[PDB]
Amino acid sequence: AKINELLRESTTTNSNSIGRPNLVALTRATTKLIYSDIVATQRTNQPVAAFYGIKYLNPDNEQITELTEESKLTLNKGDLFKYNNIVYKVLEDTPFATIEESDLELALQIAIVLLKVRLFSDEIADARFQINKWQTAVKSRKLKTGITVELAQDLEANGFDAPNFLEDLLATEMADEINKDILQSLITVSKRYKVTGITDSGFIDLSYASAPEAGRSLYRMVCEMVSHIQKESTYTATFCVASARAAAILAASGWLKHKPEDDKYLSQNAYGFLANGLPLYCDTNSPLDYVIVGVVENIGEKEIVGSIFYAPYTEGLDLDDPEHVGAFKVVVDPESLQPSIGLLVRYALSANPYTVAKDEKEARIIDGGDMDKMAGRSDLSVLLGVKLPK
Repeated sequence: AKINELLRESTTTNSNSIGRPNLVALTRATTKLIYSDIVATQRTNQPVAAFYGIKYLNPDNEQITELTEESKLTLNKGDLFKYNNIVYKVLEDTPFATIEESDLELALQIAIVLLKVRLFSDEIADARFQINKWQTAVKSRKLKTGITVELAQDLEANGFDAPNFLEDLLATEMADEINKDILQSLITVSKRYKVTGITDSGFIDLSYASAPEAGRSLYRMVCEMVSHIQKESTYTATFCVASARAAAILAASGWLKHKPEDDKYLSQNAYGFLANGLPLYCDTNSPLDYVIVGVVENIGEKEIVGSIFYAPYTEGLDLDDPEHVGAFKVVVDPESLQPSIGLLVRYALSANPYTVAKDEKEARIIDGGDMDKMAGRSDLSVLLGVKLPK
């Protein structure tokens, strides 16, 4: 029976000796429901997972002149200067003169067009990035289903109307647990928004002073966060996460559309595609009414750019059927007069230690899964708190 083959396949370690169809199937069932996309996944086959992530920061502090409002007035022909990490060269004496624009950046942008200044890259270069490698213990979550094997057995027989419901039920329970761990870690790890007084005297309120509109105010907020992202790290947000209220209807008024076009590329795990384009995942179960904007990017086949790293455990490719089986397993619950069902769920789930640990020697004192320490600084994700009506 399904339940049985699942127990006996789950008992064997190293999934390369014998094929395990029920488990592969159940793994495929589970992985379809996990919000992988919003985390930097790195499979692991060790009791301790090895993570790798890249990140940078504005250094330097010829001493290239940083551009300021009163700095631009002294620049002469041949002077070097930099703005937003990019260094320019002056082609004419005292530029920005004929430029009436009062906004610094804007002025500099039309300064580029008028050939007044020019970008500069004219011989060894510093590190523009920094690969970090750390380790966290892969956790072993044990979930009591309450389902006796007895039921799970007659459930097959008494289930002509819903063939592999057992599979769906389980896949659903493991996925939910991990999706919970993820959403939870992102809310705890992600940074806040710093717009004039911690988002103008408390993290933006859009209720009392707001009509039941199409929720434009919210969407605008999201765009600014996407900019603020590449503005502090050139990578380009890839995802969004919101509340069930803040998204299921609020932004769902012209700015969120459940699937733009028939299979136009979007995981059915994503609530809807945003007017902006980046996919949005609905939290539904978190008591916040908040929105988070992050990026999960990769170099090659490895996803090294993320707020949260996910390392499901693996016992190796089924080798009978190409599939990493190990992260999910079914066991028996020994705490019951009637044998129940237990789901073994193994995976690491860390943050980048180096989001706080300055030196490499400090990294072996603080842990990435130390959700207490990582709380606050991530940069690759930003959370916005929201207050809505009823």
